[PDB]
Amino acid sequence: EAIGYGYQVKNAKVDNSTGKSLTALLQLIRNSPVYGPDIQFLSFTASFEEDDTLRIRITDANNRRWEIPNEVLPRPPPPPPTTTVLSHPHSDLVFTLFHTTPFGFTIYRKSTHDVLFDATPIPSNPTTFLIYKDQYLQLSSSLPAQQAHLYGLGEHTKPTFQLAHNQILTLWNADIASFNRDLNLYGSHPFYMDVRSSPMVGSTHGVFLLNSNGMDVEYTGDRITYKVIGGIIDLYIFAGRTPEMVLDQYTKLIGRPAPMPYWAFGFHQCRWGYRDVNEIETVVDKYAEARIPLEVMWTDIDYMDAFKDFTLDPVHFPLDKMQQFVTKLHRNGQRYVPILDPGINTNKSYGTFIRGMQSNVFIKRDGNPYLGSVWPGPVYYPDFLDPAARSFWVDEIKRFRDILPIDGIWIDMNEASNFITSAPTPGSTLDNPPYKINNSGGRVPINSKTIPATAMHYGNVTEYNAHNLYGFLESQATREALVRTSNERPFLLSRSTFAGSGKYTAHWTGDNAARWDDLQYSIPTMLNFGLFGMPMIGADICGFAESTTEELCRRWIQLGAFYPFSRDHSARDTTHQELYLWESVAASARTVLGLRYQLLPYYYTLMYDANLRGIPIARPLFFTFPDDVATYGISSQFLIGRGIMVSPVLQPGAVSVNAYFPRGNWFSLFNYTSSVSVSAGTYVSLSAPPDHINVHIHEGNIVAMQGEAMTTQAARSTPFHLLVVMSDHVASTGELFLDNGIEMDIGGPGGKWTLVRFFAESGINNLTISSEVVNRGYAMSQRWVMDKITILGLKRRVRIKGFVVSVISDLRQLVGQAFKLELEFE
Ligand SMILES: *[C@@H]1O[C@H](CO)[C@@H](O[C@@H]2O[C@H](CO)[C@@H](O)[C@H](O)[C@H]2NC(C)=O)[C@H](O[C@@H]2O[C@@H](C)[C@@H](O)[C@@H](O)[C@@H]2O)[C@H]1NC(C)=O
Ligand SMILES: *[C@@H]1O[C@H](CO)[C@@H](O)[C@H](O)[C@H]1NC(C)=O
Repeated sequence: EAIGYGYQVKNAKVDNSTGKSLTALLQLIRNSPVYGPDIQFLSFTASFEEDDTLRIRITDANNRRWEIPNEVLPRPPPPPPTTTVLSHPHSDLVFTLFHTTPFGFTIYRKSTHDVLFDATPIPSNPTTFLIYKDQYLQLSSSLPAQQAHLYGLGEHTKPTFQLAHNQILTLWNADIASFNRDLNLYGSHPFYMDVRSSPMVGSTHGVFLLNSNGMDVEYTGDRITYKVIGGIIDLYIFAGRTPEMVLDQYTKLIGRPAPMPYWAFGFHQCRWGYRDVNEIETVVDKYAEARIPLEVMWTDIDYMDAFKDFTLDPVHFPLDKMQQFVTKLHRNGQRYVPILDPGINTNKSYGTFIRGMQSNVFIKRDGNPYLGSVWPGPVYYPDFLDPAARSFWVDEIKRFRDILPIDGIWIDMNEASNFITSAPTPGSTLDNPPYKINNSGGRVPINSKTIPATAMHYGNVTEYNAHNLYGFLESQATREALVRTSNERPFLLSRSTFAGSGKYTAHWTGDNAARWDDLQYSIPTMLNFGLFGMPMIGADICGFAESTTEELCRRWIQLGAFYPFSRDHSARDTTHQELYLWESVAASARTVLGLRYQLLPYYYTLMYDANLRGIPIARPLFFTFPDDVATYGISSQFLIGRGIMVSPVLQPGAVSVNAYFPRGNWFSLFNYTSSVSVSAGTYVSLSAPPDHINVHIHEGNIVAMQGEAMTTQAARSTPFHLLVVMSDHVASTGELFLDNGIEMDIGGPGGKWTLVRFFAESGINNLTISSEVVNRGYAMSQRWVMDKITILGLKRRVRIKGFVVSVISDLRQLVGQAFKLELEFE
């Protein structure tokens, strides 16, 4: 038989009133034995949530089906031949319903008529049809093959940021090592960005399927097809038209990226396998002696008593010694983060287990607590959809934190990971679904090495439907536990994630390997997570799995010192890879972390931007240069903020690197006399000696720097150096966000912040550098000082009343005080 026969439009109307909407009723043409029971009647709605966002919702007309709870991801509620057209006056998006047999729909741009999403079926081809079965949702759109450039649909390791043609991307949260290309990993993000090179270059939109079910997405270049194993179609189209606007629109829906504390941008050190407190103290001492900045010390499962949460190995990590250690860290302006797994060991003498059982907090199967296996052995999983489990979690964290101070939480293994696979429930189409997603690249059963689909959650909810939300839900609860036990802005690192997770947590690429391939892979992943609203992203520096090498680690710390989230972490069965162990690595580290720390106020500003507008910290070249199609395909370079570009060496033995430069003038942040000038965008073979990493700034930008220091605390009290890069084509601008570093609600009406804007422009005989201040209230309260300005991008020197570098010293200017500084040429 045919997979399905599709739907006809039974009726359709424009809802109207003050706010336009489109309601239709769809009817199944004919039933099919393949993939299970067809939903016979569908309710179809198209509606505008904002001017710039169109929502397509397709549900069973006669039965409520699974939807991501509004509590979990709050959002505006659903609305209450021949064609039916929907369009507002202030929207660029036009929706059309085609009463063909089977039916069709499209979304195009009012202005350019450029078709964004084209779900018109090819009558002879059911793979193009809308098919809607209880455990098989099929939705397909045609694409302009060469013109459509697609990004996202996480979480997968790929050598390219831009999605290659002709693949299947599987979304199903799984404990699969990120050193594996292509395979579905820890998180699921059913969002893609579609950048069009033509007809109007750089014109971008976003497409989001708000669905937590397992799915395959097939992308063949001229076509994209969702094949989903449950829930509903809840499809959102974001108008863009810039990439930054798409992410603004997307994060407006799924949640704005969480603020991060300033210290989170410090350098982080971890290792699986640190044997005792004395060892971690030694590591900290050795970082210090190496004059390598270290902000945060981390402890992996080693610290626990027999792999049990909320406990301390009484021999190797005794509480008194641990409290002394953390106290010393804090005294030195340093911080501490421990790991927590979700699995609660079933030990009878374990208080956490006892309290968990009392509050009935655990995920069940066939009416009994589901018995998983992880590091501690037999475990029970807290049901984070259960409010009682959330309280329990908060309470356990309170208890532990009362005894041992912590500064953040690392939540791991929260897919949820399971070292065993349970037997399927006989007869259950949930544990044995009619359509097999391409789990682990092998149509592996979904229940593989996780919690079975037939397991149950609060509100009679099946793991089948909720599985992809587990880590996300643990993140919510964990953040809340931190917020409820400290007034400081919290910090959370999560392995498993879902769309919206960024509102709560940072993420890292997981179990990567000490391989050159992986070094490179970190860049697309990093960029992807920006698109996913999770800008606080990074990869284990020098590689998690496998023993690293001096050269690899050296090149890794170089690159990694610019990850928003910068952590050295390693697996236990490997040679040690702390940065002080090789001299060449240490030297690189001091140089690159040096620059990172000088850039702290900038990264913090970028974090501010991210929370405000969803714009990622580490961004693609095409975010700043969308009109330059050469940048779409770049996967080995990236921007930090608007106009700084990092161009890493990603090959062994290489002492140069072939790097794309967009139009204009670019200046090395490591040596201002080094520059690159290209009249049109092109590759340049940059010199890249063993100790050197290429980092350049583009003309038209101002970045406010501060000084190097062993801690971020110390760094905040150093003088500001303003770096002004002049452009012949446009005024230079820049921005600096400052606050007390705890306001839970960043940049809020609470007002404990300032935004300083810088401006710079050349006259024919003079040069003006100036600043504007917002929230002078808070600004006038702060003792920040600018003592130096450096001016790049001019071919003549300037003074107070081939390229050259001008430097204005001894300024003694308060940052919080708006200034206008007049300079003249020589
Ligand atoms: C329940 O907790 C017990 C004490 O915390 C665990 O026993 C211990 O496990 C340690 C290794 O994880 C071992 O070095 C300790 O000496 C030992 N302590 C005692 C008092 O026996 C127990 O772990 C189980 O039994 C041990 C010996 C190993 O076989 C583990 O793999 C087992 O998990 C914990 N029970 C469970 C069910 O995990
Ligand atoms: C910096 O760059 C200049 C110009 O390319 C070069 O000649 C110089 O020796 C470099 N090193 C420095 C300033 O340490």
